Amino acid sequence: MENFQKVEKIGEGTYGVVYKARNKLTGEVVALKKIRLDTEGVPSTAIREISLLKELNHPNIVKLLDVIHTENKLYLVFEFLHQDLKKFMDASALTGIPLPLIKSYLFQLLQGLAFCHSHRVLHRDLKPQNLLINTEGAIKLADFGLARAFGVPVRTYTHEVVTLWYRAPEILLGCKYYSTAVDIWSLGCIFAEMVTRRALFPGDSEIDQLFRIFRTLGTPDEVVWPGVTSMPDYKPSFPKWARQDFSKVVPPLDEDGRSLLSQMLHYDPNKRISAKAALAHPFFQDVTKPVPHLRL
Ligand SMILES: Cc1c(-c2ccnc(/N=C3\C=CC(N4CCNCC4)=CC3)n2)sc(=O)n1C
Repeated sequence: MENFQKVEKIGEGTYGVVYKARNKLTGEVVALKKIRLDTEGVPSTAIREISLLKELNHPNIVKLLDVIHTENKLYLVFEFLHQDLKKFMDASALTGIPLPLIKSYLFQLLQGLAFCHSHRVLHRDLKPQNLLINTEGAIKLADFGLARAFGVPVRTYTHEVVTLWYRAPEILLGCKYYSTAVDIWSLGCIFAEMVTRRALFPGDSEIDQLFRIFRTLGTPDEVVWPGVTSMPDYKPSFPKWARQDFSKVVPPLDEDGRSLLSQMLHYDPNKRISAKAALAHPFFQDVTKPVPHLRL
């Protein structure tokens, strides 16, 4: 809109392009998301779906400040946070993020997710790029509720590929009515990634993604994942790999963290820990809120 001066492109929200922008009236600087319209103006369904998001406010959810549906168009105006977790991970790769700060971030996000999930909202696409951090030690969920309202192309507008690395295996095997558990999976993968400084399952197509998972956790079967063999894209011809021990997967994480993670990465989404229950895990008995060394 004319109310906003674009200061810089900071991202893509797979549907939309996101800009740092300055409110010409209120001086506030904001993240401005302009949603790519199916051109099929804006489905009215989608509008009332985004409306609900304006009320889903939490210290660990990036605050949706306004939705602007005017003339053709749909813009989302969020509070601006000064970087994503991906850049901090990148910046931290040589020394590794301190464990107490890993823990604070995991904790905080579990609080975000516990809140969302308690309102039957799923993120569905958690990744380091959709997690935003500030200088005070907050970490916040972003870029969600978008994906319910419209369906997103994989090549998107910007021609960059969609990241699969954080996809739960039920989604990959073709389930439609998957659950809050998908986000716990994605968060486990990020958790591992913060701890190791390497992505856990950096697949580059759906089957590579799924076989990377199989390789580390074992090919799923009916013993560990009752029902798995009736899922839409499950093939009896999947290679049958044996499970790694987690001690190989995320050294040198301590037994509590490792145990937490293995429950976040349970194949069966029903045996996968919830966000609420994860908060009560012994790993957070010594949880603190440290200050990050940022590079703004
Ligand atoms: C980036 C973003 C949103 C957003 C919301 C609030 N703050 C921010 N802040 C930044 C997000 C990204 C960013 N980058 C800095 C350099 N390139 C990597 C990403 C700098 C700032 N983004 S909302 C959404 O859908 N997306 C994709």
